[PDB]
Amino acid sequence: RDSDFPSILRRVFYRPYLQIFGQIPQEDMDVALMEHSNCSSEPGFWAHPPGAQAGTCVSQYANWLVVLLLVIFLLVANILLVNLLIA
Amino acid sequence: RDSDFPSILRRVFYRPYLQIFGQIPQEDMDVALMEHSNCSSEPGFWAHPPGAQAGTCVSQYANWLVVLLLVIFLLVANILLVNLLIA
Repeated sequence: RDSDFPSILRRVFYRPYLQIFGQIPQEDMDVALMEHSNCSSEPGFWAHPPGAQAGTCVSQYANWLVVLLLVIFLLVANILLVNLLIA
Repeated sequence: RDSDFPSILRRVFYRPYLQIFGQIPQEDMDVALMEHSNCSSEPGFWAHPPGAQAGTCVSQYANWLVVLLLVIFLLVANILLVNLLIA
């Protein structure tokens, strides 16, 4: 719900980039590690990340999909691309 | 003692997978880093992990074996398999 252009760019480029180097902020992405709260009037369920620049609260509709995307991204980036560069 | 199917799957696949990328939650596996407590009526000794999805409390019967398995897993996965893929 931050929806701020610098914040959006941060979460879109900087954080995924840092994940390539072992900086994985599970608390800011996984709903199982956050506190459920009714932050937003919009329908649905929401959770409150503790991170400063992680958004005030994030939707938890399909969070297993976010975790799956994190798994695939870690695989590809950390292992496949880096080893391909080494080769 | 969570013994919940999503939680079991999490601890069986997601956490070991993330350990490949430097996310090693020693506090949730090593009993030396946890607080001893009599959570469960079942006989034995138990400790209380601080993790949210680490189980309410874990047995500490042979925890040196858990640490040894962690050592072997780190070795194999992080070093041997990744370097084999590079080769």
